[PDB]
Amino acid sequence: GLVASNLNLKPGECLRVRGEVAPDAKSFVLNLGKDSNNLCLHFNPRFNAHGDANTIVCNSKDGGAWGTEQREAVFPFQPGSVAEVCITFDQANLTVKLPDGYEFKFPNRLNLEAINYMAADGDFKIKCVAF
Amino acid sequence: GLVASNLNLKPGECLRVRGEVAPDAKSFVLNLGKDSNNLCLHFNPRFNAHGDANTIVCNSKDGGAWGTEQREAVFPFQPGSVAEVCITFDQANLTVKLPDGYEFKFPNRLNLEAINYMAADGDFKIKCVAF
Ligand SMILES: CO[C@@H]1O[C@H](COS(=O)(=O)O)[C@@H](O)[C@H](O[C@@H]2O[C@H](CO)[C@H](O)[C@H](O)[C@H]2O)[C@H]1NC(C)=O
Ligand SMILES: CO[C@@H]1O[C@H](COS(=O)(=O)O)[C@@H](O)[C@H](O[C@@H]2O[C@H](CO)[C@H](O)[C@H](O)[C@H]2O)[C@H]1NC(C)=O
Repeated sequence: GLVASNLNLKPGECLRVRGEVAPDAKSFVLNLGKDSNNLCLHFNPRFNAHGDANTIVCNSKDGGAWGTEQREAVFPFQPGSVAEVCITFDQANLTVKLPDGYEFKFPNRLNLEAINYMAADGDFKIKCVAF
Repeated sequence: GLVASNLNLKPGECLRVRGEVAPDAKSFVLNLGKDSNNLCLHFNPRFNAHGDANTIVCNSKDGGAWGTEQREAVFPFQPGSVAEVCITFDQANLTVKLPDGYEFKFPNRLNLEAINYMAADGDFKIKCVAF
């Protein structure tokens, strides 16, 4: 899927991503960080993948190494609909805001100066990105 | 500037880009093609740069080699302002359209199946990209 680099997204600046969730979607991924080996956020809604169903999986990747996975109890995505996610960070957490009012936090484990890299993958057709 | 890859923009599909032209803008660049060495369009408004004044320069790049520059009289860009373009291509031309109705056309020299790559450079900050 789409890969964007040189984002230079600073603490407090908002990255917005709107896409279409495939009607038979199994999974999609938004990766954010410095590059493919250094992700401050791996955001992975799983509809029906890796033994999971309707679960948001989050993790980090630091110098190629996956961190400790975290999951949310809520799943505000529907196959066959448009979804928007808005991401920002401070030194402590990433804050991910989702459609139906939902907002959660994921610990900032890498302390990058900026989010420079985003990559999308899976069953999510990106329609627009706002920086 | 922002670099985006795995665009899979087909003929007819519209790439919409909105960005901020720096207040002291000397020139800016939007590159489109397969990758950084294979550009079906290098779109380069020069406010005052390389000996040009308020002239758009367009070119292609094929296997790392610049083609022949096309230039225009019409120059609807202003420093320190927001610029919106809509880009598309077909068999014949690339087209760059501005909201007010200006259309720039540049011949399609590479004849690629899709635009997969976009890059901004110079005094232009991309704020929003849509497909
Ligand atoms: C060691 O197996 C790993 O288990 C994780 C826990 O979930 S479970 O369903 O297996 O019990 C899996 O999520 C994990 O899958 C990987 O998870 C990372 C993010 O943590 C990312 O989504 C990868 O794409 C995904 O494969 C699984 N195996 C690994 C580490 O690949
Ligand atoms: C062959 O040198 C090139 O001269 C062009 C002007 O020629 S002139 O006869 O009108 O004076 C310059 O446009 C050109 O600048 C380069 O142009 C490409 C697109 O064709 C791109 O914009 C580069 O960023 C720009 O440097 C110049 N070539 C150079 C400087 O190598």
